[PDB]
Amino acid sequence: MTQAWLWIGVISMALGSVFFGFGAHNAKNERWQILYTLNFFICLIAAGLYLAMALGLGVNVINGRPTYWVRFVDWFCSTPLLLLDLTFLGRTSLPLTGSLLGANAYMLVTGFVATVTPKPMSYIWYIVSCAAYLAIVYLLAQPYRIAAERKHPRSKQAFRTLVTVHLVLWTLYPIVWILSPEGFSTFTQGSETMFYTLLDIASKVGFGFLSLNTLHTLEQAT
Amino acid sequence: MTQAWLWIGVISMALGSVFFGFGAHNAKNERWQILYTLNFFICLIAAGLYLAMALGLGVNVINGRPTYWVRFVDWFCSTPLLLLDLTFLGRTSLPLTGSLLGANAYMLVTGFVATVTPKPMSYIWYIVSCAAYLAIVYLLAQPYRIAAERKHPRSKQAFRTLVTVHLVLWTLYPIVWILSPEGFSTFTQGSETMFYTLLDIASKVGFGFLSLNTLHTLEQAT
Amino acid sequence: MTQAWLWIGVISMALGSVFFGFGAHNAKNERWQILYTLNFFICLIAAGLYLAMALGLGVNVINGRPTYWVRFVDWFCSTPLLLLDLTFLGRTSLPLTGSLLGANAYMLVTGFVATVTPKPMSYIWYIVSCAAYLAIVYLLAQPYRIAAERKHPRSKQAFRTLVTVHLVLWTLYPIVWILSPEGFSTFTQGSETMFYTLLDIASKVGFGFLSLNTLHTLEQAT
Ligand SMILES: *C/C=C(C)/C=C/C=C(C)/C=C/C1=C(C)CCCC1(C)C
Ligand SMILES: *C/C=C(C)/C=C/C=C(C)/C=C/C1=C(C)CCCC1(C)C
Ligand SMILES: *C/C=C(C)/C=C/C=C(C)/C=C/C1=C(C)CCCC1(C)C
Ligand SMILES: CCCCCCCCO[C@@H]1O[C@H](CO)[C@@H](O)[C@H](O)[C@H]1O
Ligand SMILES: CCCCCCCCO[C@@H]1O[C@H](CO)[C@@H](O)[C@H](O)[C@H]1O
Ligand SMILES: CCCCCCCCO[C@@H]1O[C@H](CO)[C@@H](O)[C@H](O)[C@H]1O
Repeated sequence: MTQAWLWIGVISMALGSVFFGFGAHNAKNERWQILYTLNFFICLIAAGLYLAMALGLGVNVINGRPTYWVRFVDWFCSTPLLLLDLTFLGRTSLPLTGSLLGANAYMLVTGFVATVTPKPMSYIWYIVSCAAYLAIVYLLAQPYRIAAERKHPRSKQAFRTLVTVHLVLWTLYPIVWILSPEGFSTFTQGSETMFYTLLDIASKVGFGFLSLNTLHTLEQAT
Repeated sequence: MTQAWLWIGVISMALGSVFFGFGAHNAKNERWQILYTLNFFICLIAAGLYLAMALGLGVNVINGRPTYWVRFVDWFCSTPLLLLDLTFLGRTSLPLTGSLLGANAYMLVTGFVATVTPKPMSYIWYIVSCAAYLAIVYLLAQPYRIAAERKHPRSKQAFRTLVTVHLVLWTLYPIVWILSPEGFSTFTQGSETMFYTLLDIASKVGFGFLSLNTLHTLEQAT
Repeated sequence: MTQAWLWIGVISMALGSVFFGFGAHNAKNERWQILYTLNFFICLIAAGLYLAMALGLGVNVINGRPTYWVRFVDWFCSTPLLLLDLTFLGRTSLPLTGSLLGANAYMLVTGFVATVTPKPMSYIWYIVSCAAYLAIVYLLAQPYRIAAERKHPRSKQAFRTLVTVHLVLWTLYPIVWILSPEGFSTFTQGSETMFYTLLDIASKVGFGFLSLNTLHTLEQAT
């Protein structure tokens, strides 16, 4: 169960890395090159991480439960790249882009603290990390989306789709966590491993696909 | 004593974060947005750090003394943001800005090594970190200030005030350290906790105030 | 043996830091300032690292062998600066520069995992890190060199020399590793310490010299 989905994550993220790799090598202009290059490293960072977890690295029993703490070094490096996708397609302001990366790092560090601390101390840091996530939710739903649509007037549904898909996918991460043994213990590690694996595929490979087709939409409108 | 000042640091840095938060949301132009956004994350990074120390996280007895090593992850992330304040208002050269951030990181890493090593080994790394600090002192007192005044001819006292306040506040940090149990043991942890707390408020909330009024001075001169 | 070469590395990297330090202070224009500043921090990062290893810090027996794991925090911070040298002289595209730094960090993290893991698990992460290095080899031998020569038409041998010297020097690092106790145990720690020390001098002090004379060549061609 756990080992199966770890290897599935390796192969899918590897397969993803090859796809974005060749797109970067055969890139149209520089904007396509940047977009293929970002998504490539998002998947390669994920592919090596799942390689480490599949080989039993980065997992240690904490509070009496096998915990893959190394997932947080994946996300700390890959999730800012995923947000750069949004700000790159959107041509976002420097202070608003910095706020998204800063808020993301805050959410992940405090999430790590919640992950490695026992109950009920972890519940405090869970609320701190969710509050940081709800801040990103506002930043993407209001100032980021509004600024991006004004800069891309005849392609507004694209940025509405971008924000929504990112929001619905990322919202499941704190739901899996609080339902995992980290919270109410509704399911065990095997189900937790499959959830994160398929989420990661959706939010990296899947969202990588959505960003490429978004650049196409913004460019076919010119 | 120690717990009181830890919570005071939480509340003040939280109160600071709200102030810079609303200024960023209601920002004048982009330069005010960047300045409010920087100082917001400086305080939010500090607010979560004091939240962790107040909850007993990030403190471990080393060399026979309770040591808040996690203070160094605060400073490593927040102090470069404080220096960006100076370089942003100053419109500093890229190589001089990089030198300030590079020298700052050097000072903090070697300071961490001095913090977590026993005497007299720590004294070596203290001298290494102070030497890096004296390098920043030169960079801010001579090339940074000179370049900034030339770019802002009718607002030279502002940059003189900026450099001086930053220098006098940051100079107290190595003084508290060497007087703390890390050095001559002139005072205990409770006094050490109050010093760093009020220093952090001065150098983050206080210096955040000074940077906003500096941008106002530079802009009212146009 | 080990202690002698550690102190030699301290003094040489210190002597290097002074040379690039004064060149930065007396810099011609900003491009010379950036180049002197980069190489200065490359050597200063190396000088403090060798200071820590010479003082016995950052070395711990793993898998039954004294391992200087702290070498990897040197390289993780200094090697991207060395690659910036190449991209700065070359005026490289943003996506190609990001790919070089991303691939470099990948190689070093997975190399660290190979360093701190036992055999034969380490052999997997060695192959993963070498594959990342061979990717950088392609990036520097084909797209980086081609793009740089087009931007500098009458100075093509300079970029051929830059890429070659970087490639031949960096290729020896995985050779020393696999021949060290980390691999076939062909030599002991003393010889391993001398190799890395003289490699670091070549790839930081030596390559710093080559980059300055390269900027001179590119500029005397104008
Ligand atoms: C590719 C990996 C991705 C997109 C990871 C995203 C992770 C999150 C959105 C984390 C969410 C969490 C919270 C907001 C609550 C605390 C627990 C976390 C860290 C799972
Ligand atoms: C908001 C936090 C700030 C502004 C922290 C500043 C910290 C320093 C200036 C550190 C100074 C130190 C030395 C220069 C000597 C070694 C001990 C240190 C790290 C306290
Ligand atoms: C100044 C330090 C430098 C230039 C270090 C360079 C290090 C490498 C090129 C590392 C190479 C390695 C491999 C590619 C295989 C795995 C073992 C390593 C990390 C030594
Ligand atoms: C993860 C390491 C990078 C952190 C700093 C990112 C700086 C981003 O900078 C911003 O990027 C946007 C597109 O990404 C552009 O639209 C903005 O003009 C630019 O200012
Ligand atoms: C902490 C992560 C950021 C590190 C890299 C900072 C790069 C700064 O870059 C510099 O910024 C200055 C203002 O800040 C500008 O005046 C300069 O033109 C710009 O080159
Ligand atoms: C190690 C911290 C910095 C990582 C981000 C580096 C961003 C580099 O950015 C690139 O730099 C090149 C020269 O270096 C320039 O030729 C490119 O125009 C520029 O886009």
